[PDB]
Amino acid sequence: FYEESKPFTCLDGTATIPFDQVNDDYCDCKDGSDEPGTAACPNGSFHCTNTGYKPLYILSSRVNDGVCDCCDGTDEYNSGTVCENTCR
Ligand SMILES: [Ca+2]
Ligand SMILES: [Ca+2]
Repeated sequence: FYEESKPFTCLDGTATIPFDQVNDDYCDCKDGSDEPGTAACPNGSFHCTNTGYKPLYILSSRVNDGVCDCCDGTDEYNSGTVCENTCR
């Protein structure tokens, strides 16, 4: 058996971490590139896929803040606010 855990490198080259530190809700990269799906980095961005319509990027601090930022509502996945799809 071959152990592939080839690690993640921050898009800014500042650190190399295992992929278990990617979206682990703690900021490990100065550019925020290890936490695209959480609110952990102060300078990160969350991608609103908005399937079928124009995609948007929001501040990471708006992920699970209880406010509906993406028209698809995907920024609110564990906050208690259930967002409706308003892309149309
Ligand atoms: Ca992390
Ligand atoms: Ca939000």
